[PDB]
Amino acid sequence: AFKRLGASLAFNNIYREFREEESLVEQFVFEALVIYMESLALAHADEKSLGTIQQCCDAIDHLCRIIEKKHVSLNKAKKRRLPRGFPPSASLCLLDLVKWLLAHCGRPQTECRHKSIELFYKFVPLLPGNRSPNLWLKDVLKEEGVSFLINTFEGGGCGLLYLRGPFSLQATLCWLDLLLAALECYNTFIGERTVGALQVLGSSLLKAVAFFLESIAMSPQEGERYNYSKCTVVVRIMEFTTTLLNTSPEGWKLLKKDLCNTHLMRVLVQTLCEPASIGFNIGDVQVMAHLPDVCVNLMKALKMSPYKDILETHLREKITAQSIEELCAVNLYGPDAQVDRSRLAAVVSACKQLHRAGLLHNILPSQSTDLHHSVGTELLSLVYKGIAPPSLDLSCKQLASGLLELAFAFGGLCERLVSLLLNSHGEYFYSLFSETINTELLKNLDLAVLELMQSSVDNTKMVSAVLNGMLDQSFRERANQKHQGLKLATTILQHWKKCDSWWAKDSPLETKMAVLALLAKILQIDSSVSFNTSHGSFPEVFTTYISLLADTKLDLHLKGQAVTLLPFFTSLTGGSLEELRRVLEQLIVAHFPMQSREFPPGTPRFNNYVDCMKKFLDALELSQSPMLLELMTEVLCREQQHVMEELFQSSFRRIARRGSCVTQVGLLESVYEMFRKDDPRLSFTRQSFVDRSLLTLLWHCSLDALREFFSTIVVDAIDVLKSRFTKLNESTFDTQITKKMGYYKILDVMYSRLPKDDVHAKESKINQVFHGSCITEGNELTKTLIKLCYDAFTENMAGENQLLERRRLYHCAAYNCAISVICCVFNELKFYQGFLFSEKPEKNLLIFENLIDLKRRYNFPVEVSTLSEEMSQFDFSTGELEMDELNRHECMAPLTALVKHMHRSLRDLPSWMKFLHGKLGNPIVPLN
Repeated sequence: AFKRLGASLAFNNIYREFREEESLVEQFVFEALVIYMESLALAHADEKSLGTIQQCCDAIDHLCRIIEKKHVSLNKAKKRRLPRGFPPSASLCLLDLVKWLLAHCGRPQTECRHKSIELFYKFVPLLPGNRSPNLWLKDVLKEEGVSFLINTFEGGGCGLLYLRGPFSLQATLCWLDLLLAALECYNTFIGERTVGALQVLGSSLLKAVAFFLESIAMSPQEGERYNYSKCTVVVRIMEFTTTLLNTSPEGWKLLKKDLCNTHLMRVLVQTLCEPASIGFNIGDVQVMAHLPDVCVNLMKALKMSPYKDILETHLREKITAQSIEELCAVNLYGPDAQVDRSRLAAVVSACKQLHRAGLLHNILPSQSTDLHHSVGTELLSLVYKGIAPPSLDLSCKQLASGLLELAFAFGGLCERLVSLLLNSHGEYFYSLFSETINTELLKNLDLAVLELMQSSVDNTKMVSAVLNGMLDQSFRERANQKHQGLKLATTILQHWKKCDSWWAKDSPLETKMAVLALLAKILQIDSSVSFNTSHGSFPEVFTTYISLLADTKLDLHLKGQAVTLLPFFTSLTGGSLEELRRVLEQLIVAHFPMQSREFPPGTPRFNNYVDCMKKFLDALELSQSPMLLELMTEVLCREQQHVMEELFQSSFRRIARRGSCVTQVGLLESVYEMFRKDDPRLSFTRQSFVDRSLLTLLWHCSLDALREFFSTIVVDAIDVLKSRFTKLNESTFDTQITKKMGYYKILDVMYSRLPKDDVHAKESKINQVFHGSCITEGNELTKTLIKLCYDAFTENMAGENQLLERRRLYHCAAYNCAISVICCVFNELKFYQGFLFSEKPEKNLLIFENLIDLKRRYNFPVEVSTLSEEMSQFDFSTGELEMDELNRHECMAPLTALVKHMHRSLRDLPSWMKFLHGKLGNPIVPLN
C-alpha cells in the first residue's frame, strides 16, 4: 500500500511541469490515466485513513484538467502508444478511450465507479458531434444493441439458510458489492436523461432486490464488517427508487408488486421506529447523518404515486396514535430508566422525520374541535404536569425538549400556552424551559404579541420577564434572523397604548428602570431605521422618555442608560430640541458644581462626577452633534481647570476624524457662534473657548480639504482686526481685546497647517476673501494682516495703563500670528531685514520688549475574538526636554521652531544672529 503513494506524490510534483513540453504528452496520457485509475482500483479496500485515495484522486483530476485543455483541439488521429486493456490499433483519438470508460463503468470497486461516471459525464462533449448524453447514448445504442447496456450494467455479475445468520466469506462480500455496484450504475442515468426510464426497464435488478428483500432481516468480530457492507446498500436502494419515482412515472406501473409489497414498506417502518435492529446501530456518524434525508425523500417521492394508500396501510398499523397513547406511564422519574425512554426517543425522532416529510394529518389526522393535534395538546398537558409534585435529569430534559417540539410542530396551538402561563406556581415552567418556548413564540409573530400585551397590567412581572427573554433570545441569533428582530420591534412599537401605567407617575421605583432597560433592549436590538421620519410611535416613546427624566426617580447612575440612548434621540429639530436643552440644563445646573473640584477626591461623589461626565462623553463620542458639544463646553470652562482635562482633549481629537466633512465645519461654526455672539461673558470664558475648544479640532486632522472655514470667515473679522480700540470702559474694551486675540489665534492655527501653493496661488482662495475674482497677487490679505499685527506691539506702551496683563497676551498672540504668516509665506529671500526684525527706535519701537514682562523675577530652583463576542451577548443582557518657566511662556516654543526652520531653510547672519547679538552684546537691555 505504501508503494503507490510514491508514484502519486511524484505525479503531483511533476504535473505542473511537462505540460509545457512536446513529444511526451502525445503517446501515453491515456495509459497514465488508466494506470492511475487502475492503481485506484487496486487500492479499493486498503484504507481511507492512509490518505492514498485523496492523493490519487487529486492526481487524476489534476491530469484530466490538462488533457481537456488540449485534446479539445487534438482529439485527432496519430500512432499512439497502448494502454493496459486494449488491442493493438493505429489511431486512438478518443473513441476507444470513452468506450473503455463505458465498458469499465461497472467495475465493482467503489472509488473507481464514481470517478468513471463523473469522468464520462464531462468527457461526453469532445466527440466532434458535440452532442448531449440524451441523444448520443441512444444514437450509438440503436446500431449496437439495446441489450448491451444491461450487459454493461451487470458486468460479469448478471447472476442460503446458512447465511441467515450473516457471514463474511470472501465472495459473499463480492455478491453484495456487485448488488451495490449494479444498483449505483443506473442511478445517475435515471437521474439524468441519457436513456428512457423504460429503455432499460424494457429486470435482473428486480430479481436481485427481490432476493435481498427476502433476505434482509437476517465469527462475532468480523460479521459487523458484513453488517456495514450490507447496510451501505439499502440506502442506495432507497435512493434509486426515489430517483425512479420522482422522474417521469411511466414505470410507476412497471414497478410490479414483487418489490413494492409489505417488504419495502416494512423495512421503511423499521428504518423509522427503532432502526437499531436492522444494522443501523449507534456509533456511526456519516451514514447516521445521511439517513433521514433520503428516508424522508422516500416518503416525499411516494405521495405523487398511487402507493400512498400503501404507505397508510403500512404505517397506521405501526405509528398509530394508540402507540403514543399507550407509551405514556405515570411515574416518569424513578428507576424506570430507559424502557420507556429509548423507545419514546426513537418514536419522537420518527414522527419528527414524518413531519418533515409532510405527513402528520396524513398519517395521524386530528380530532374534534379544530386545528388541534389532540395528541400534541395532551403531550403539552403531560409535560406541564410532569414537574408538578419533582426531580430532574439531562436526558429527560432532552426527552422533554423533543417531546414538546413534537407537540408544538402541529400548528396554531401557542395561544393555549399563553393561557397556561399565568396563575413559583407557573413561572417555574418558563424557568425550566427557555430555549424552546421563545423560538416557538417567534414563529407565530404579529398575533402572539397582542395576546401577550392584553395580559399586561395584571401580571406585569412575568410579561416583562418573557419579553426580556424573547428579546435577548432574538439578539442571540441576530446574526441569523436579522428581519424577525426589526419586525418584532416595530410590532411592539405599535402596541404602546397598552402599557400606559408603566412610564407614568406614582409608580414604585422599580418599573421605571425596568421599562428603561426595556427601551435600551428594543432600541439597541436593531440599527437606526426604526427612529426617523415618522417611522412608528415616535412621539409617544419620545414623551415617555422625557417624563422618565423626572426628579422623584433615581438621581444619576441609571440615567447613564438614558444618555447612552441619546444617540438615537438626536436628529430632530427645535421644540423637541428646545425641550431637550431645557431638561439638560435642568440636570446640569442641579447636579454639577461650579468650582474646579468641590469634593474630596476619595468620596464616591467625585467618582460620580467622573461617572456622569464619562457617560456624557460616551454620548457625544459617537454622535457628532452641535448640541452636545456646547452642552459639555458650557460646563467645561466654568472653573479654570477641572479634573478630566485630558479626557476632553482626547475625545475632541476622536471627534476630529469621524466622517461627514459637511458637519465638521458645522460644529466649528456652532462653537464659533457660542464664542462670537453679544452676551454677558467673562474674558476668561471668552478666552478659553478659542484657547482650548476648537484648536484641538483644527490642530487634529479635521479635514485636509476643509477650506470652507478658511474662506468664509476672514472678511467677517478682518474689519474688527482693523477697527479702533475704543478705550472708554472696562467691560467693552476688554471684549474687543479678547475678540482680536481670538481672531489672532484662529489665523495662527489656520496658517499653521496650510500650504502655500493653494492659498498663494491665483485661485478661489483669494476670490472669497476679496470680492470676486479681483486683481491679486500672493500677499493681499497677508499684507494688511501683517500691517495690523505689526501695528500691534510696535506702538510704544508709554501712555498705556489700562489693562497690561491682557495686553501682553494681545501682543503675544499678534506676534504668533506674525510668525505663522512669515513661515506660511514662501520664505523667498531677506525680507527679514524689512519685517519681523529691526524695529526703528527713533519712533520708540520695540519687538521682544513688549511681550516679555520685565517686572517679575523667575525662581530658577536648585536643580530645576468570538469569545468577546459571546461575552458581549451577555453585555447586551445586563450592561522636547521639559517646560519649567521660560519654556512655559506660550511664545518661546514657536520661536525656537521658527529659528530651527530658518536653520533648515538653507560673517554672521544679519537680522537674527548679528542684530540679536547687538541686542545682547551690551547691557542696553535689562535682565529679564
